Amino acid sequence: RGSHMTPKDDEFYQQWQLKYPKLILREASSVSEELHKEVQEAFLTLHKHGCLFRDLVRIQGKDLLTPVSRILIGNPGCTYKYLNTRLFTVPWPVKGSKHTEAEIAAACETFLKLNDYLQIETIQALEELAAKEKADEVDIKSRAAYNVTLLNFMDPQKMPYLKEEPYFGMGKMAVSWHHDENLVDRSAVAVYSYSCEGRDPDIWHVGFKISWDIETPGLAIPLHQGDCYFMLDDLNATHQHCVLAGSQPRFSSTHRVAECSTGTLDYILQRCQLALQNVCDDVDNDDVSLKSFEPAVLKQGEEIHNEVEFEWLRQFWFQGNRYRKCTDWWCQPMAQLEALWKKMEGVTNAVLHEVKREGLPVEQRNEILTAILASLTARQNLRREWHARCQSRIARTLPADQKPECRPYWEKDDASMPLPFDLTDIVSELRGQLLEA
Ligand SMILES: O=C(O)CNC(=O)C(=O)O
Ligand code: NI
Repeated sequence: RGSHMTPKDDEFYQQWQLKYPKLILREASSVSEELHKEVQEAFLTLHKHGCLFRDLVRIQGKDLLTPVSRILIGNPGCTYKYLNTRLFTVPWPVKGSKHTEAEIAAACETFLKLNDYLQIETIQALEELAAKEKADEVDIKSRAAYNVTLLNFMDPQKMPYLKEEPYFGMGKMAVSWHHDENLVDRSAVAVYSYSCEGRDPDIWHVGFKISWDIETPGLAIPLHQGDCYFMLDDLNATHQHCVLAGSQPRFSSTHRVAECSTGTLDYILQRCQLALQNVCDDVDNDDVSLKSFEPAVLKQGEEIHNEVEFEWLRQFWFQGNRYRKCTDWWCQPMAQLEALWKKMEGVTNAVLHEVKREGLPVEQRNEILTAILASLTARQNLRREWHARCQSRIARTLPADQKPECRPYWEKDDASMPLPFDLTDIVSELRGQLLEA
């Protein structure tokens, strides 16, 4: 009989200490009045401005719209990827940084100082966690250094299509069992929970279970207005969590140390520069000339081409143009990444021209093909996929406000583009060439 425990159970606290000690609870009374007020107003102000969107994610080969509406706020340039969906931050006024609106801007600043507070609290609890055990400081710091927060909202009246928690009888899930993805290893998660206005169905909870385990009773922690909780250290790997919906509207701010080593603007721009190092860059025009046809440089060039195409452009435009409502931060850089990408289409075309010329001895030609074939095939496949993902029956359900675009995309007739969008014919011919005997 799979069951769960709440504070009403005799064994709840002992079971908390024994099998969920890296979960920590900070009651609303630990956070100042003024911060509570400011943070709640910020939630209401972002909601009023319609800044929260259910995400069209992908899970086990299926297109699925998250019951919760969400918004990512964090360090300018930074991204958070989950369920094959890359969220772009609406930026908060971090040091040394004209893109958002008055009220919206104010709300970001507010979640910034909320971030400062939780980070200090996270550091305290981690120091205490280390002090308990055995009965570096830089590790701690880095594992409390929240660079983003994913805000969640749900009005169970307006979103009643909630699944039943299937293992412990926790009732309705606002967010189903999961691990938070794309997180720096052993990094903490801090959560401020704002409700309006077995377990009490009417009240929001966060649920926890041990991974692989539905025999250990799950824990259901009641959240009220301003209660925060923290997942410390490896809790997020060793356990799964969910959100059990109550009956009133509720928000949360989930601060994370996103693992953005390949997930920031500066990083992708640097990779684009790396790739274009192989092109004569005296002038910006269509006659792309390449400096080298060394297998490794061409492989890299085509790989980066794929990276900016599908991890940045197609992602951004698939959700888009939707965070344009809250900010114009990404307009210019996404245009730039597209200009850099269009050049890479020029580069690919120049590689194809080089393989397709008379003088090239068969041996070097085959070198080139082998270096670029994996990338071009991944290009065709990821293009089919994204194009389908933009045209699914549920993408088309979304308002024009959030209509997914399949950009960049062009027809055959389009003279402005050197290569067709569909590479089936090209990839087929390269395969045949490599098979030539
Ligand atoms: O909203 C909460 O309390 C918990 N949030 C999540 O688990 C999440 O969005 O990943
Ligand atoms: Ni989560």
